[PDB]
Amino acid sequence: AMEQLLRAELRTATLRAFGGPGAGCISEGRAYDTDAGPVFVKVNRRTQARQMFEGEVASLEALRSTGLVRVPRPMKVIDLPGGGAAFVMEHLKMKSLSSQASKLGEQMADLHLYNQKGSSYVDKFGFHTVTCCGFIPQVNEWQDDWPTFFARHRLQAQLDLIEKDYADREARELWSRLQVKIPDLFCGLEIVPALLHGSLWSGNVAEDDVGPIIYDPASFYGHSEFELAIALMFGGFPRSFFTAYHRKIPKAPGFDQRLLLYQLFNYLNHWNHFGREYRSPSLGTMRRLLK
Amino acid sequence: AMEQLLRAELRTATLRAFGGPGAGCISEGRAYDTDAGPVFVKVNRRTQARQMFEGEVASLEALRSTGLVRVPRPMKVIDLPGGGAAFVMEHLKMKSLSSQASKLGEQMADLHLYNQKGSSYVDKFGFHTVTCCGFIPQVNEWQDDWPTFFARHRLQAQLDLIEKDYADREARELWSRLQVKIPDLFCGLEIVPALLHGSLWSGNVAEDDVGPIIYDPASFYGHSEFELAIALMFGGFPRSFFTAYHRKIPKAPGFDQRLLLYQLFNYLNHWNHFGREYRSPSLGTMRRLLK
Ligand SMILES: Nc1ncnc2c1ncn2[C@@H]1O[C@H](COP(=O)(O)OP(=O)(O)OP(=O)(O)O)[C@@H](O)[C@H]1O
Ligand SMILES: Nc1ncnc2c1ncn2[C@@H]1O[C@H](COP(=O)(O)OP(=O)(O)OP(=O)(O)O)[C@@H](O)[C@H]1O
Repeated sequence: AMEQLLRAELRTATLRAFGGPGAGCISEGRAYDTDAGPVFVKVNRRTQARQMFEGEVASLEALRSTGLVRVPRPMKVIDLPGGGAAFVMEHLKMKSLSSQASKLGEQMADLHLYNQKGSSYVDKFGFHTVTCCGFIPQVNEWQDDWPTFFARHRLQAQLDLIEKDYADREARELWSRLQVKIPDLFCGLEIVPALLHGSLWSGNVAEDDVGPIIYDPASFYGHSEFELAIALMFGGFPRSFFTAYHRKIPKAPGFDQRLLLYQLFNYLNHWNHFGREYRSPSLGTMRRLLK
Repeated sequence: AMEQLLRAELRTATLRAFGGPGAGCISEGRAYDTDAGPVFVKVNRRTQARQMFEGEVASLEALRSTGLVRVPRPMKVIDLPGGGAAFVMEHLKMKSLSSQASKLGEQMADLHLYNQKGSSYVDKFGFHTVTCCGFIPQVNEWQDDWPTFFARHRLQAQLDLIEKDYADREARELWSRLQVKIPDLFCGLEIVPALLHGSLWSGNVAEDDVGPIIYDPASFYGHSEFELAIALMFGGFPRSFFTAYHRKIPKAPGFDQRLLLYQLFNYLNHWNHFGREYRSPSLGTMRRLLK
């Protein structure tokens, strides 16, 4: 029984489920009332659910250490009898991001500038632990060169999965041509490692009366522009978010061309997750980059 | 635009959102206070939103006609400018199902027995109209044989979608073998059509002070055992629910094997809805049935 396990693991006499079931695609979310305070619990039954949640915990702690963004405090990861795991975190009363969008834009810009301007400086792209893009674990092996890191551990990792799962000849051939072209989009620019949320789409951000809230991160040190790809692609972010952000971090030359590259990664990732519906966007984006 | 459209279609001067729900994975749900009374509104912007909501309306009315379960009254389906539709229904003050679990078990058993012992004469499996499992429309063409109906219009329909979107050969190979096994799983039993809620997972049931409440159905006449499958797999039902249910409808021979078969449909349905993470549960269940 989940409720009995939750009572034992959280050492609480009271456990009352409140609200409607969480609108999660990855996991099932339920909010519980506890003596210490309200909590939110995500349940995933896959075998490696603990690894995925531990990467999410590591991401939340890295974001919390900056003190620049409001994210739920992770509390406990519990191995579930019968496989899988549960992830307990602080419950946050949340509403859709609108009035606090401009505040979030400033916080995200500060987050991306945090590493280069701090006391101890991460001079490589990657992460100390594995984080998951959706259900797919990602290699975060440290790399000195961002185009190298993005091509190997993001684009190639996704395209290898596509070849294994779908053996799509068109993706194989287009990647062969586009792979050599990637350095052209980054020449003459200084790329600094920046701590990223990792999946900053509208579904992973919210607000309360104090301000904006972000959650469900898959963090790593990367190009700050990659973070915006999620945000622009799937909509849901007010214009003031991007306006406030780019006042502190203006669009570097070649922003729109790199945006195609970063949108490509998410199309491939959605192809591996959801199937042939994302084949045409993935291939079309590669063709536009080669045109 | 929605609030102004809602005021016009409901002919209410006042429309005050309470509870700040934002609830639902398939659709966006919000509770509004109106001159006539409080209402709950589900919004879906996909092209087939009207068909999906109309199947829900037909399902709610079929359950309400029995008088055996308390279900929200459907009110209006509104076509939205810009695509999609809104579904307005009676608002119900609801809390998570706990004390009323055993009561729901008796009501669900009575609901399933209504066709057999009531003035109901449906001697075939199916439904008079299309109902949707999530976003997926389902064929409910009447069939004399339940294993034929379930294999053709439920299992095969989902696997056809998986084949188109993922071209999963392992799913194809296991399904071809499971097709031969399906008639053996029914032990020569005569299956009686039973009116089903259709999606009785814990997130679709609740309670008030009067008793249990169920909602969001995708109804059809099928095997009564199929109803419990979703209820078991994703948890949330107290043990007293199943105890009260099976006091009125004991487990027929082969219950545990058919449960795997009915849980397979929900894993496939979650694969088509949420993606490849549900491939391993779907394939593992098929392998377990073939062992
Ligand atoms: N700490 C929290 N407190 C309250 N509600 C939360 C909390 N974390 C998440 N939620 C709710 O649960 C929903 C889903 O959360 P989350 O994005 O972490 O789930 P997921 O299934 O892991 O991911 P995804 O939905 O992005 O595929 C959020 O949109 C929000 O409504
Ligand atoms: N008639 C109602 N009155 C009040 N609240 C309701 C009503 N119907 C639904 N709700 C609330 O909205 C939540 C979601 O409702 P529902 O399950 O119908 O949404 P859906 O998005 O179509 O489906 P799902 O969440 O299963 O994917 C419920 O858990 C409940 O909290």
